[PDB]
Order: sequence, then C-alpha cells, then structure tokens
Amino acid sequence: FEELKFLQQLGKGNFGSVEMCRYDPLQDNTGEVVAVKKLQHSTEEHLRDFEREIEILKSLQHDNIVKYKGVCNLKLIMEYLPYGSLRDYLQKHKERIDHIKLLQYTSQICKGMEYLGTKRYIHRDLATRNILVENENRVKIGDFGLTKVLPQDEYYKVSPIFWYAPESLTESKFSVASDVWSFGVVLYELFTYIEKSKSPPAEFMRMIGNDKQGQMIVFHLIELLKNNGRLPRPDGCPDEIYMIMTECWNNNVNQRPSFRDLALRVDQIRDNMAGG
Ligand SMILES: CCS(=O)(=O)N1CC(CC#N)(n2cc(-c3nc(Nc4ccc(C(=O)OC(C)(C)C)cc4)nc4[nH]ccc34)cn2)C1
Repeated sequence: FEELKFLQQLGKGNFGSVEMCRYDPLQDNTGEVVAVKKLQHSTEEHLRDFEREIEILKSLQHDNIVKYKGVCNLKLIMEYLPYGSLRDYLQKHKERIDHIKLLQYTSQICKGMEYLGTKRYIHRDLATRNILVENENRVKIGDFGLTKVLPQDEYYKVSPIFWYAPESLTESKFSVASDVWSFGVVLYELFTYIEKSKSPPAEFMRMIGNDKQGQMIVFHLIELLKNNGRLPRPDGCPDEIYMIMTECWNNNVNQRPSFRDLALRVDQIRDNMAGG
C-alpha cells in the first residue's frame, strides 16, 4: 500500500488512532477511500503488540469482520464503513430500529464471535463502541487491539471493567466464556438503545454507590457481581432475550452458553417474533 491523504479522523484513542484516507494510486483522485489505524505513542512495546494485531486481522475473513487491506511507524489499512460505530448509528436511528432489526445485529455479532473462536482468538474488548455499521443491514466487529491468540498449551491471563467477567476482574483470565459475558453486556446496550443514563457504567455506579473511586470501584464491582447483582432488564426488552443476558452473566464459567448456541437462539427468537 502506497504512502494516502488524511481526510478526517474517525476514531481517537490513548494509544490508537483511526483516520479516513484516500489511496489515489494513479493520482486520479478516484481510488477507493480506506480506514487507516496508526499508533499514538509508537513505542517498542506497542509496535510489537500492534504488529500481532495486523497479523490477526489479515488472518480473519468473515462477513461480520472488517476486511483488512494492508500495511504502510506502521499503518493498518482497513475497509471504510460509512455509518461508523453502532452506538453512534443506533442513537441517531432509535425510532427507526425495532427489536427484530436489533436481533439482526445481535445475530451477526454472534456469528463473527463464533468464527473468532474457531481460530482460538479471544477478543477481550467486545462492546458496541467496537462495532461498526457498513449499511443499514450489516454491522461488523471493527477493532482487535486487545485480541489475544489462545496459547498452544485455554485461557490467556493478561480497562472496561463494566464489560469484564468476574474471573477477569479477579484472576485477569480471559477466554471464550469471558467473551460470552461481555456479549451479554453488548446485548444489554443494544436494548437500552445506547441511552447514557442507562449505560452499564452509569447503572453499576448507582448500584455500587458513587461515593467510590479509583480501584475501590473494582473492589465493589467484584463483591456485587459475586452476590448475584446484575444489570436490570431494560424497559421494552422481552423476557426471553433478557434471559440470554443473565445466562451470559453466570458466575460459573462452565454454564455460560456457547456462541454457536446464542446465534441459533437469537435467530429462532427473531423469526418467532417476526412470524407471530
Ligand atoms: C482503540 C481506540 S481506536 O482509535 O483505535 N478505535 C475506535 C474504533 C472502534 C472500532 N472498531 N474506531 C473504528 C472506527 C472506524 N470508522 C469507520 N467509519 C466511520 C464513518 C463515519 C464516522 C462519523 O460519522 O464520525 C462520527 C464521530 C462517528 C459521527 C466515523 C467512522 N470505518 C472504520 N473501518 C475500520 C475502523 C473504522 C472509528 N473508530 C477503533
């Protein structure tokens, strides 16, 4: 990929940055526009981590995963998605998005995670902020900066604590079952329509009490999660789908559902409420 005209920035993070660029190979100003992700503090440690991430994305080919384009301090060139993040899209089209459309997005997030498991990859950052919208009918998982290849010899011991599983908060352990936990949180968001007042951090802080800060919030989030304290059922959210959230939020890692089973449940529910 040829050294690209920085049109505008799409996403800015602490160590990462995603901008929209134009290839313009023949300098005809007609080359397709791509999404370029570069590191903020291009260190030696981050460069090594950022190098793996490029290898993981180029190894993934799925309808609900952003298609890698190539490389160009290195730069990661990806597919550009015009509708941006799902939480920006959903908030701007709430009244035009029903539960069936909601379950469509849920179903293809599920299958993308299913495919992810096949390669033995743990995403570790499953949230609506990392879900991009290509058109009004297809969303994709857009970031893999925290993804860790499961070792050859079932978990990876290594932050968005309000999306984390209890074993990740305590033992710093991440697995497919920890991604299942975070998926249930993603399902929670999906049905609150990205209302900030009902966001998981805003909801957990009211249950914990906001006279707490620093790492003492993590202390009380652990004690609350261990005492069967969970995010409430969002209003309008059917009972059957709220149970999927609770099933993902089981303290016993062994009883959390699989991603293949969630995709079939989501599809069955979506078709059942579509045909009456
Ligand atoms: C770790 C921090 S991070 O910096 O590295 N980081 C955040 C991250 C989360 C994820 N995934 N992100 C991805 C994109 C992104 N956006 C797009 N299209 C658009 C199109 C329109 C708009 C827009 O209207 O602007 C507003 C502010 C949304 C209204 C924005 C984006 N296409 C993409 N292709 C690949 C990535 C990507 C932006 N942020 C990756």
